[PDB]
Amino acid sequence: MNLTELKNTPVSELITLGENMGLENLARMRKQDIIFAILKQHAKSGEDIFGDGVLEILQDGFGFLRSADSSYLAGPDDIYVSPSQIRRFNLRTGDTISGKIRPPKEGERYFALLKVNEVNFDKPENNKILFENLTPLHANSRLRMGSTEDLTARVLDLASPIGRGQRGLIVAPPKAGKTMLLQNIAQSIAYNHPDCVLMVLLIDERPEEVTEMQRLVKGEVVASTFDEPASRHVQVAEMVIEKAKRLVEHKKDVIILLDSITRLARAYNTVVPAVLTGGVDANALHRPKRFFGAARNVEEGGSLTIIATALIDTGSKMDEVIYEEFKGTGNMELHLSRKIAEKRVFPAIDYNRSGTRKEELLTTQEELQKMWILRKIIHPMGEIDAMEFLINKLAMTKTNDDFFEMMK
Amino acid sequence: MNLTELKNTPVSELITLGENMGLENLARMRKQDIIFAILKQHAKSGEDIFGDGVLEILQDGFGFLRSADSSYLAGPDDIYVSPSQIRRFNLRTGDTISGKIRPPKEGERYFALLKVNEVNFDKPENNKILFENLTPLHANSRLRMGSTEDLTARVLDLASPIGRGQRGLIVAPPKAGKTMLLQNIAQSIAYNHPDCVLMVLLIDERPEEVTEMQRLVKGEVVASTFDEPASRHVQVAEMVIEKAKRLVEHKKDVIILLDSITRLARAYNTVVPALTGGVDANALHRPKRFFGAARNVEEGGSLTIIATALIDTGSKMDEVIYEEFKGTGNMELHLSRKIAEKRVFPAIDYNRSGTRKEELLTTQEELQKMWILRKIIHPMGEIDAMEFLINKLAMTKTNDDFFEMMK
Repeated sequence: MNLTELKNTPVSELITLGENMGLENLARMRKQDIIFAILKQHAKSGEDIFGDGVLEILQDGFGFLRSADSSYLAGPDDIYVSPSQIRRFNLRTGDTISGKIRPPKEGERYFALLKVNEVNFDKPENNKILFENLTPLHANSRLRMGSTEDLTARVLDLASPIGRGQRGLIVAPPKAGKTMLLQNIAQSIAYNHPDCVLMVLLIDERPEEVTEMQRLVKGEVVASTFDEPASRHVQVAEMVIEKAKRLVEHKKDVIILLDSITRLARAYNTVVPAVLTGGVDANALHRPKRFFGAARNVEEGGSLTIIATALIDTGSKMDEVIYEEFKGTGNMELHLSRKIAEKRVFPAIDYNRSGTRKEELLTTQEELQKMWILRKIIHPMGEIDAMEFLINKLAMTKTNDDFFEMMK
Repeated sequence: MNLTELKNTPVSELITLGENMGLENLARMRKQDIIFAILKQHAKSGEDIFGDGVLEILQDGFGFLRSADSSYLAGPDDIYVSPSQIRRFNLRTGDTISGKIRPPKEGERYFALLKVNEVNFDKPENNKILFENLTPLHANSRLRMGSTEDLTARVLDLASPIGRGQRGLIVAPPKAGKTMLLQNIAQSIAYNHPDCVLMVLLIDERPEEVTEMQRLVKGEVVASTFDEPASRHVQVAEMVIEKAKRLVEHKKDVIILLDSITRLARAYNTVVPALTGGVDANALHRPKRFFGAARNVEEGGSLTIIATALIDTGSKMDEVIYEEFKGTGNMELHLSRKIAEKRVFPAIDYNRSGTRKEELLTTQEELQKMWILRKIIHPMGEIDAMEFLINKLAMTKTNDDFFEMMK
């Protein structure tokens, strides 16, 4: 029928749909093979089968539209794209392609891209590269964040203002509420900034954790699991980052929530051809540094913002090295405290250690001053005292109300 | 059309430019690829293709004139330079070369240097190497630094004078406005010292930070970013210093502002054939070489370098690196997080800054005047001392302060 919509339907529903086309039980096949079976069998109707996907040009010259719902895991129901088709449109990997598709003829292995309708959500023949846009100081247009969840959005909004195009780093030790923190931001963004394109990208995740994130986030959730090869971790991050740059080349504001730059860097360490610094090849740290390095606010419009957690206190040398190597790359950083989290104060933020560069570019003169006053007062305070002090006081109400009335 | 004018034009403009020449749309290719296309299609006529670049001579004997607007990153529209050209003119890497360029003959990859017009800004057949020029202190001939921004420059000017030839170290903890300082310093060099060649070298930087600087400096701003490799950090750096020597080699005053000598040092540490805290003794050699180059050249010209040394990064190596540079310098500016945390902006902790042979950079009148100031702040603590200096400077400018304030 319509490719994307099929892959978005529960397996069971697909099997019944499959049986009901006289296709003998294939309940024991992978969702994907089923989808393929259902396409090939529903090739009694020219002009119907639509297809969409993100393009990965393989070096032979041809590519594949791959789908975001399998976290771009190459599969039988990917859609071949011809080298000519790539040259006629100036296609480039990362490109989001829609159109019509056609069953393989005698001798092929894949449905093929028959007609290009949309490229990047724009006219297939209508755009200059990420690599050449002037990178202003990620900070003109803020992204602000009566419940308790809002407590995080709110503590966060005082410690570490994020702006369209920030390169943020959440430094988190284990069991320090980093996921909730991430989800809180994903929620904050969906609800406050629908205009921004949201992608959450999960690197070496526990499978169940994926389905959870997958269910809360309004936006693209691509993940790979500790199940899968480093290659596969690398595949996922590469495809995402590229789609990302295409969207930006169109003046869109994309946002990537990267869970675990550090795990990504672990991947590149084992996929990159072998100078050691504590386990990690220096040469490896390149591609990651690239990935984060892309975050930027574009002068001609659009924004690529990236927030990535960096794991710490895991008692692994390499995790520690990777952190040190990113120290300074970012322009917003938010520290989580094991201490605060051992004690159960939840937004677990180290206000004294977090903050962003060029805040003045992301706040009003009124806001900063107010922030600066709050800061004067939290400096001497201890990690834990500092969070509690800020919550009990935020507990009064909202954010402006907080201060305006606190001044008595 | 004109290579370098071609390099200094905005992509969109180059796009509309190439499209006119009936070039089928290129927006999707790299600034340098677009430039090459535009150059290729401009294959007719023949005497209207001029090139310039800094020369990099690879060991195989040949070289490329590489472009400063790319921070000398090997790319397509690099110009090929032949051994025979290298040898007929006794060219050396660093050498800034101008002339006509010809497209690639079929089988070739690059436009080629057709005719050498100018070398290092001089007649191609017109200099003793930097490495054998007498190296005075440079205490001689000073580089001095109405509105509130001069407060920085004027504090700098009393705390730690800089001379044509200084080998200054700026010691900077994080968030102590070490960048503003640099930008201040550069602005002060452009307005006051237009005659001196200004080179701003950014080592391991954030892209956005690069484009800021590139937009304030009046001079050459060469930068590698953190997405590039150690090799590239090293490259940019080594290409910069050489271009500086060849220019001192012609009696010019050159000032390099080096943001993080310490990053440069990280670069060398990974790139160098393989410890004291993660850092191999052997690596620092070149960094020191680079820093070591600063000098007032007796036979004319001078190479001055001011570099930041990052500190309090909680990184062992950053720490050992600063260690290894102590005493290599002849001016230092210390920045203090304290003064910073309290929103004072100059940062400089007076009592720990200073330059050597001040007497050579300062008339006897002024020297004494500074000694008194010094006697007075000495007991004061950091914060105090800056705040004291900023109120008392805020009343006026340079000389016109001391006079009256004394009675």
